[PDB]
Amino acid sequence: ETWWYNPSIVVHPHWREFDQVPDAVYYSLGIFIGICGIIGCGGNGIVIYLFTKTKSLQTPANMFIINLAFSDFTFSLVNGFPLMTISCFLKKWIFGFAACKVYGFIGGIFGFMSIMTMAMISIDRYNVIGRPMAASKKMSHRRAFIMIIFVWLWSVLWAIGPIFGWGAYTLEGVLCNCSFDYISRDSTTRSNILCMFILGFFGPILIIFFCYFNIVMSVSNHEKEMAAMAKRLNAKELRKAQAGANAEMRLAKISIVIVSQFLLSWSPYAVVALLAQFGPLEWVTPYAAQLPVMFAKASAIHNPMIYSVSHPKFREAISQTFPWVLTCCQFDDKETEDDKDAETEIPAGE
Ligand SMILES: *C/C=C(C)/C=C/C=C(C)/C=C/C1=C(C)CCCC1(C)C
Ligand SMILES: CCCCCCCCO[C@@H]1O[C@H](CO)[C@@H](O)[C@H](O)[C@H]1O
Repeated sequence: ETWWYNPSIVVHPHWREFDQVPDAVYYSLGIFIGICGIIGCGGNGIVIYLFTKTKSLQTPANMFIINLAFSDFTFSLVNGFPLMTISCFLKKWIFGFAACKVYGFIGGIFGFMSIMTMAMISIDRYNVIGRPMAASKKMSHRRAFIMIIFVWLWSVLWAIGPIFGWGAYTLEGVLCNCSFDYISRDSTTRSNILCMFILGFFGPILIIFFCYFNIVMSVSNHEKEMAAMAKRLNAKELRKAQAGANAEMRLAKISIVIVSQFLLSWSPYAVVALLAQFGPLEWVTPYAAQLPVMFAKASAIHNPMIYSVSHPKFREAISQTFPWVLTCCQFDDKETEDDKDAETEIPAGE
């Protein structure tokens, strides 16, 4: 009678008026997300393993990185295999409503968690690079720990709504994965959506911009400052300080790329969702929603690869532990030089 009926979840009428996408599409979708499961869990596992165990990567701020990897690891695990991948190969989410809720809720909770964690990372960047060298402040375990606690509370807060009726996680697109209902336009649903977008998304974004734009509108504040202290009878020991700023700067740059990655990955889907809740629902087709959600889902598998091609200490560790990964990205000692000088302290003028 129908090719979309789910005896465990009521499919919104909107996704029911369409025809059922070809088998090949379901199979590809399954294989696709499954491979995000592998790369995602694999790569984030590696960052969690190496960062918690390498001596070099032992500073408080790195906790954010670990927190981000835990976030992306779980996203990739829960959102790929087996909940979605298996659903695809059968062309039906066979894991019932509760699974669906857990799935959608986990997806939202860690998507909110990866940007907010990046926000905390953008803050650390601002304290070490965004403020004047004289006031430069490094991350402390105390601060860091409190910050991630905020991250977790925050993330759960803006994602748990649909768990209590203030919105809802249900099926979308080809009905083989779960998400938050962006179709239904009632007061309740719409407020939760507005909350998700503004508190969950725009929020950490402001923190990010305010921190990076603050690091940019300080490159010169630092440019001058570097000189004033430079000619300040500061011996060749000035090089040390310089290397440190380079080293930190590089990390700050990294931060921005992963943030860019996040935004480029989610914004599309975000947009398609808003059209469905505020614009021509007739646009949000099976593929209009599906394809942009896959692009979003894979977001949680990028940071680890970004780190492996631009994070020196991390790249060092990999060469020393799972060095096979660094094949096409060969390691070398020169990549760690700026970190060497930045810490090779000088004994009383030396
Ligand atoms: C298949 C994965 C799903 C359905 C993910 C659910 C994710 C959320 C509810 C994410 C919320 C958002 C962000 C983390 C940033 C971009 C904009 C939002 C509000 C859609
Ligand atoms: C890419 C995400 C950026 C996270 C920034 C990681 C912050 C680590 O920055 C680290 O600070 C240490 C000071 O205790 C320095 O010794 C390290 O060289 C520097 O890489």
